[PDB]
Amino acid sequence: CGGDNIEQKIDDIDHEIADLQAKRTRLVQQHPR
Amino acid sequence: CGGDNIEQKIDDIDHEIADLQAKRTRLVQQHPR
Repeated sequence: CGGDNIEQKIDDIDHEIADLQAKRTRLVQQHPR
Repeated sequence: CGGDNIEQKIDDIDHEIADLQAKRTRLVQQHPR
């Protein structure tokens, strides 16, 4: 009773998991040292 | 300037970047195939 209904919910997260990781890097570029 | 004022802001994100990644994996465990 769950083909990919879950795979869809995660795909959403995957978009959020990356958004954050991108915010950390950019901030690092501001202070690499 | 700032020293680590940025490093602190990111550390916060790092906690959020992981929170999401954890939600995706756990969900995967629910549907590995």
